[PDB]
Amino acid sequence: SEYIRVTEDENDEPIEIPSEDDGTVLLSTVTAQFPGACGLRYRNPVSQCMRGVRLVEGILHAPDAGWGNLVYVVNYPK
Repeated sequence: SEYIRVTEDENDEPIEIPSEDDGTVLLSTVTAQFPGACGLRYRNPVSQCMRGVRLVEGILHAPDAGWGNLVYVVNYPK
């Protein structure tokens, strides 16, 4: 039951969005601040490549380590 930081552009200051009590994040929780959003990715700090977040059935799941304080960048389609 944390907040994760989410942004639509890595330079922009992110906003915190609430997780579920189980540590997941609903896609709907994201799309209420980022309408259109279809997913998330984040900059892996060890490789500096982008890394996708798992989404199954409208539910986002944390990286194995947890969400931490990383900045999650929203994906949009097309």
